[PDB]
Amino acid sequence: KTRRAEVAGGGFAGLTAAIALKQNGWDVRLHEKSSELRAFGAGIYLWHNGLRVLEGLGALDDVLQGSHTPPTYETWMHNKSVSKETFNGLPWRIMTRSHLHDALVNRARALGVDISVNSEAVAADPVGRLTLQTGEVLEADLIVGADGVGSKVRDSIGFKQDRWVSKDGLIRLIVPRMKKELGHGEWDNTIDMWNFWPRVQRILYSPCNENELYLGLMAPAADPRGSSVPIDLEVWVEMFPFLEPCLIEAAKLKTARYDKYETTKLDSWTRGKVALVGDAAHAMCPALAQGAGCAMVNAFSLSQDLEEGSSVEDALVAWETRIRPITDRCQALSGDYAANRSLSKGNMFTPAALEAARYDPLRRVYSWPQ
Amino acid sequence: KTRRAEVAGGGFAGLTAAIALKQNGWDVRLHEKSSELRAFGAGIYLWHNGLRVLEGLGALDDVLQGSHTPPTYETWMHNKSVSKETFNGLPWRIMTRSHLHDALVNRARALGVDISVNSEAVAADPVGRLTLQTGEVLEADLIVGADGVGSKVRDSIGFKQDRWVSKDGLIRLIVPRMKKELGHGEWDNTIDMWNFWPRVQRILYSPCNENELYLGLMAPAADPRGSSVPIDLEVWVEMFPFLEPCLIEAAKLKTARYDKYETTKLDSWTRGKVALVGDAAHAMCPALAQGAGCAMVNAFSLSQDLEEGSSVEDALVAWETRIRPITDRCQALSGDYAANRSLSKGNMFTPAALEAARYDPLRRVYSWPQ
Amino acid sequence: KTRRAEVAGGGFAGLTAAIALKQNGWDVRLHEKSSELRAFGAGIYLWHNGLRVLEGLGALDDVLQGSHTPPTYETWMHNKSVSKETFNGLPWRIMTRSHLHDALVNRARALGVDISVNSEAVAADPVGRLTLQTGEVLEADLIVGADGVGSKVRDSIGFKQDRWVSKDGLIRLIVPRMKKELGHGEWDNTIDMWNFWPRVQRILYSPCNENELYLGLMAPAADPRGSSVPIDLEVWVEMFPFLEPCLIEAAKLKTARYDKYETTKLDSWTRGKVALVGDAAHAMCPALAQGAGCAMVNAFSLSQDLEEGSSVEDALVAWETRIRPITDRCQALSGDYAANRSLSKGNMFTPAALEAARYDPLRRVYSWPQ
Amino acid sequence: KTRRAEVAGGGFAGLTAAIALKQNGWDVRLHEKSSELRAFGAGIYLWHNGLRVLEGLGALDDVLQGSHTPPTYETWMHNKSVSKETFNGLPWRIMTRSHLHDALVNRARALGVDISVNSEAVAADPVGRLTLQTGEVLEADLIVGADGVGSKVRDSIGFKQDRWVSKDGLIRLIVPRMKKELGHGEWDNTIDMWNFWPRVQRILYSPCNENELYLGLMAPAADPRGSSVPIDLEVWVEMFPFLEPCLIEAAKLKTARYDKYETTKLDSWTRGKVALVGDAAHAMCPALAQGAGCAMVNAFSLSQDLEEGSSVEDALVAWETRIRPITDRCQALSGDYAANRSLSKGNMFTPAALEAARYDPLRRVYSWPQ
Ligand SMILES: Cc1cc2nc3c(=O)[nH]c(=O)nc-3n(C[C@H](O)[C@H](O)[C@H](O)COP(=O)(O)OP(=O)(O)OC[C@H]3O[C@@H](n4cnc5c(N)ncnc54)[C@H](O)[C@@H]3O)c2cc1C
Ligand SMILES: Cc1cc2nc3c(=O)[nH]c(=O)nc-3n(C[C@H](O)[C@H](O)[C@H](O)COP(=O)(O)OP(=O)(O)OC[C@H]3O[C@@H](n4cnc5c(N)ncnc54)[C@H](O)[C@@H]3O)c2cc1C
Ligand SMILES: Cc1cc2nc3c(=O)[nH]c(=O)nc-3n(C[C@H](O)[C@H](O)[C@H](O)COP(=O)(O)OP(=O)(O)OC[C@H]3O[C@@H](n4cnc5c(N)ncnc54)[C@H](O)[C@@H]3O)c2cc1C
Ligand SMILES: Cc1cc2nc3c(=O)[nH]c(=O)nc-3n(C[C@H](O)[C@H](O)[C@H](O)COP(=O)(O)OP(=O)(O)OC[C@H]3O[C@@H](n4cnc5c(N)ncnc54)[C@H](O)[C@@H]3O)c2cc1C
Repeated sequence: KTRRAEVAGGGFAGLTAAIALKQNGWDVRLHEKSSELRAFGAGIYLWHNGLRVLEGLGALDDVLQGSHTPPTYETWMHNKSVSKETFNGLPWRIMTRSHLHDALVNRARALGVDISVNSEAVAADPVGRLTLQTGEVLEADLIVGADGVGSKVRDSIGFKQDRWVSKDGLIRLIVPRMKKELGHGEWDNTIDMWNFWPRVQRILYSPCNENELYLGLMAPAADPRGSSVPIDLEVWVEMFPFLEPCLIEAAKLKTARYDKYETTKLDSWTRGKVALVGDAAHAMCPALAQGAGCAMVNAFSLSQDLEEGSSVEDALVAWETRIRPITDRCQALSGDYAANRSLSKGNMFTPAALEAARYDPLRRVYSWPQ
Repeated sequence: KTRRAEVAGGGFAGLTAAIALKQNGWDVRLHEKSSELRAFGAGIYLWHNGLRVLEGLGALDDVLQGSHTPPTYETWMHNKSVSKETFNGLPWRIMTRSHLHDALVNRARALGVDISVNSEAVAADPVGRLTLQTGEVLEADLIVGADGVGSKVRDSIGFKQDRWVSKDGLIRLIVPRMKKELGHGEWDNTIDMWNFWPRVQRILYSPCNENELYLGLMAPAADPRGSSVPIDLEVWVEMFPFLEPCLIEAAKLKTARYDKYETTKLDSWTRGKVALVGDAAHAMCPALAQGAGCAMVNAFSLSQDLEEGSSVEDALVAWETRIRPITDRCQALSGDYAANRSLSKGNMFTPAALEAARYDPLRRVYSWPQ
Repeated sequence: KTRRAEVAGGGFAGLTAAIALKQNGWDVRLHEKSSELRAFGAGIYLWHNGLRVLEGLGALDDVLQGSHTPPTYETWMHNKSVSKETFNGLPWRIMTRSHLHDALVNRARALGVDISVNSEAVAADPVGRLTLQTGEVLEADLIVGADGVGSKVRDSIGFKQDRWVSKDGLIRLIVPRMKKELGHGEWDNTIDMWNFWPRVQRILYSPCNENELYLGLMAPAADPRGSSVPIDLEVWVEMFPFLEPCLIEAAKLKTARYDKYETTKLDSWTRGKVALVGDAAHAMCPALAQGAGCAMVNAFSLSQDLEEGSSVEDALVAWETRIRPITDRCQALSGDYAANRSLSKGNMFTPAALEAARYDPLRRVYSWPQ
Repeated sequence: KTRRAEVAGGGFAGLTAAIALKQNGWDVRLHEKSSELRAFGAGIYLWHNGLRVLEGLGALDDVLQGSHTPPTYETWMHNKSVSKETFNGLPWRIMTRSHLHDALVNRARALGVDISVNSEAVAADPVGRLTLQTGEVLEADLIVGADGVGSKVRDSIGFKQDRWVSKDGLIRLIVPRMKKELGHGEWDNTIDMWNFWPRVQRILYSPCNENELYLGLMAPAADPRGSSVPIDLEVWVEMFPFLEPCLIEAAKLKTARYDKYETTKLDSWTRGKVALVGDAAHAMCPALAQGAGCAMVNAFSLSQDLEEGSSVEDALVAWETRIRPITDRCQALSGDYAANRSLSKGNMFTPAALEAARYDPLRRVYSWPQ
């Protein structure tokens, strides 16, 4: 009859998969383990590739309204501007995580995607059986493992993998823009503010709209003050005095967390009727701001390959073969950028760095040449 | 049988119409009066609306490759920077006219649009008859008058109209970028360089790619030196000394022309099976850089309305009703900006000014909110 | 016995003469027509030449304390910075008129210069007789006519002369610095802010110290709004919006005057025992800011020539021959700068323009080479 | 009869002493150990205090002609401008060492100071006997020990002292300005270019005139590349790429030396008829650029105290009591600035830092208030 998909995970990968499948006439249920649908991480960047996914999902309008494209992506080293990049017109956007989340959830609900909260996938069978923590066993023609770095859809089946959790991380927050209080400057810009002296402290400054500012405060875990939550106001104001008004607001946040970086890589993304998408398959370093971009492109591309009249099993194999190398290359380059601190030099959004961003999943070609 | 369209005019409107119709399965012939297909005017700006038309035409890739999006659209008054605008991420692009022309011609030929040069439409009959200067009479289900401000498709039928040719104009040229020679600055920007003192002289500085620069040199016709062709090098270097390397190259051009501004407005754009598109119907002041944008949106939109299963006559009426107000408003605002010299103030690409640019003809909604 | 000098006028020329003579052992009385000692004109610039006079007068310490040397002398045309000049280290200073006045008066009193207020010289006899408006006739070995452009010491004797009072002028005021309120900029600079468009309005911005700002607001007399006192706040804020906080304070001043420019030139500066100094002899255009500088150098130089053991009559002739050409050249060049609006171009403090400033009256050589 | 002075040392202290004494009618001979009169160290800064000494010596004109006052004293940290200081008009000047040397030598010769080269003082007797390495014993009313950090006039007598030679130092050179090749910037400025990351390397950039640039390249002795002579071009270009044209010229200099810092401090500067001046008495860290300034003020002040009608012995005691505290304070503060790297912060030419510079030795008061 009507093809049935069960999607595990209510993040950006899972919502993208669910919407894309529902648009193509699948009956879709999405399962979120948490008690409510929420997106963590404060803010997020999307690029052309991700914006094209949103267009394909019919969720672009709600995203662009109330989000921001900075006039330029600027990099500082020790308070000296070292580069300003605009990517030869390649579209990009900054927004709060909740803003993107809301657009996707609203679109899924409008389409009639069934959503279950407090519903955790704990086992998946490649023949198309999904077991929830409740003991309910669902039969489906497709099972999507969009359940994050700790994917149980993945681990119940067994996928050869390398995972890494870093010792280091960052504190991500949303604070008021305080634009007037920042005084003279280019405060609508993205500004990646690097320092190695007198200490290793960095802030990625990311306006989301006229009201909200996304800050990432990065210091090594071995730095007891820089890695402290709620933030140690003094050590941040000392090295970023021009952001004092915003940092004062940041210091009020008792919910602040020092989140560590984490990566996953698998030899394969499929097993029978099961496809792994997003961080379940390819969590990467955030240097190129493509973790969700690739997750969304991959989820959308999955729906495309399922429209070819092949068996689900064959479509899934074809899907990975077609789409995975863009992600493998992006993940590898992101990890290398992170390790070499490449972004600190500025002008590092090269044609190769922008490969993932340049991909248009709708037409399946690369656009916005560099 | 197969629906037949005859298109008069090989400009951007005519090529857009021809491609769009051919993609929808029309048999299409395009007639260009001139001995060869060529686009005059040196350079051109397109925005989101026009870029979306190109996407819809399958001609976007060839356009983006080898064209330019400046990091910002900057305005100067008396050499003082008064604004820098990036339109909240709204896509835009600068290119040579030949670059856009070539992309459209190549796409039309790839699709099998028949093209006749030295073929001038001199009379059109609303019942679907087109007479060429050769005396050949063609029967068609649709006749597109894309034959410019002096449209004979229009005037052979008789459309109530207001036309205006200004006394004033400008000299448009392509010269080498000479980027190194320009020294320190932001020479990838669009820079609209206004002056009223010591004389009324203005240059719109518009990089097209890494090799080619589009310059518009604007001075009143009453100024014998500023309006002179080939350019009077001294009076331009005097007020724009920072562009001397480029102006020296400009002064070599014996083909330079002082072209006067011209507008057309009609009470109606249709008569039976005849539709008027582009400058034939709505030539406007270039302040908002939307003359071709609107022409292309209108031509593309025409093809859309012809896919509704209506008679051609009814589709044409529906087309104008649907699409004309965007153009009427843009034309009116452009004319008002020109007359009031509004752009000289900077920060004048307001939400209202950007209305046409914001329109997405593919989805028929407004995007890129301001 | 002790040589007796009577000095007419309590301006900078008269006070300089009185101090310089008293230091050399003259008995000196100074006569000021006005009811009190006061200096009008809001603020004033001095340069190396004038500062050296102050040193020679023992009045330099009180002047430098509480006055200002800007980091640079900056010129704007239509809000674009066209030059920044620092004169190769040549000393200069800005102060309120009252500040300079007070230093000179205090020094004169410390030395025992007799000062009479409400004492107007109405006739001077070259044999050494001075008649006051009171009818008192004083005998002296030297009479100094330091009584301004309308000198009665001069006109009672009869000196061939050319005088000119311009139709145009300016409004000079002292207002609070409002430095914080001016926001980002270089607000300790001298900034000469020229415009010809949209109207002829100019402000010379001249900080005097951390508290007081000297403004000169210049517009043609034919401009009813720009030349209005108290100032027409709107027309000044319109063209100088960045000075709004200071202009708001300026608009409160009910004492503001539109003062017209005035020049004097004489074929000779001496007659018997009478010497004319300052505006009585050589009032000039203020372009080079040397009116008082030359007056002070000339007054000081007069005292020098009187130490040569010559008759007073011979010393006076020698004095004019020695010192007058520096003033003649400065006056001529200042007038030419004013008429040609030369300062509007920036970088016009050339070696020739700075000749007067470069003169050291103490050592009688030119210093601070350019 | 005529008072006789013998001066040991042909540096700035010795020449200043010799000129000042000769002007007051002393018979003066100066003894320089080296085979010729020469000044080492590439370039030098003087301030108001030193410029006033030059005025008092009649050597100011030859110094100002062909030397430079930068528009501002600028400080960079990691290529970010952190301060621009102009010292509220306090006069200052940069020149090559040879330029200052030549002015002083020419003045000494014009006055008839006797100069002996290859003449080394090896012993001084407080009763007024000077023994040269030749075995010649000279009798004098005054012996000036201006013979540098290794003063034998000092050490032959025995003065309790603390001396320190640092392990660290710098490479001082004169190179062509290469102003055009430096491109856009403020290349007439003094720019103190600090870095601690990626390595400790600093350049003090000091224009001397339109032709000559004084560079100080500072790196720790423990850095084998940064401290290398002739300069290791690559490691300097890497951290100061904007100076590449000048550094290329610097790398040609086979005479370049890595000179270590050195200080001296004594409990007393006098013994009978012997006075110690300059580095013989008070060599200091160069942070405040006052080593020669203080030497010159002290030498000039010595001549002043010898005009009081006291015995030479009493005049010398009075001299030290009067003048030494300015030097003690300057030396102490300079050393503290050096150790704390205070100048790296910018805005450190405070009123206290500028105390020595503010002293006017001619009038014996402090001028140019801050
Ligand atoms: C610091 C940082 C900055 C980043 N910045 C960007 C950026 O700017 N742009 C960008 O594109 N990407 C960015 N990323 C990466 C991006 O956050 C992720 O790649 C993306 O959120 C992955 O989404 P997902 O849906 O695969 O997984 P997740 O977001 O982890 O979502 C899975 C959802 O899984 C639910 N769940 C888990 N287990 C189960 C289960 N067993 N059953 C049912 N539900 C389950 C999880 O609770 C959750 O609701 C960044 C990442 C980090 C760490
Ligand atoms: C100075 C200036 C700057 C501009 N800048 C921009 C800009 O930046 N961006 C933008 O979008 N627009 C811009 N425009 C407007 C843009 O140039 C026009 O709106 C656009 O080129 C109109 O195209 P069209 O096809 O309608 O007409 P045309 O370009 O005039 O083309 C019609 C073609 O008609 C052929 N022809 C004429 N008569 C016949 C006939 N009887 N039979 C067959 N063929 C015929 C003409 O020869 C020609 O080949 C600008 C205009 C001006 C004047
Ligand atoms: C707009 C403007 C800006 C200027 N800016 C500068 C500047 O920046 N730097 C600079 O150096 N110069 C400047 N000047 C010029 C400077 O103001 C004059 O040259 C200077 O004040 C002349 O001084 P004085 O003593 O000769 O005459 P005055 O200042 O006119 O003084 C004479 C004194 O004469 C008293 N008096 C008059 N008649 C008699 C009498 N019969 N008997 C007794 N007393 C009498 C007058 O009342 C008064 O008290 C400027 C001038 C103008 C107009
Ligand atoms: C890196 C550096 C930068 C500096 N920058 C500045 C600056 O910008 N401004 C400033 O004011 N100061 C500066 N100084 C300090 C300044 O260089 C010295 O304080 C000054 O040159 C000391 O001069 P002097 O005459 O006392 O001694 P010296 O310059 O050492 O001269 C004494 C002369 O002594 C001769 N001599 C030695 N022994 C005998 C003898 N026994 N008999 C006869 N002759 C003898 C020496 O050969 C020489 O000719 C700087 C110093 C250093 C190290």
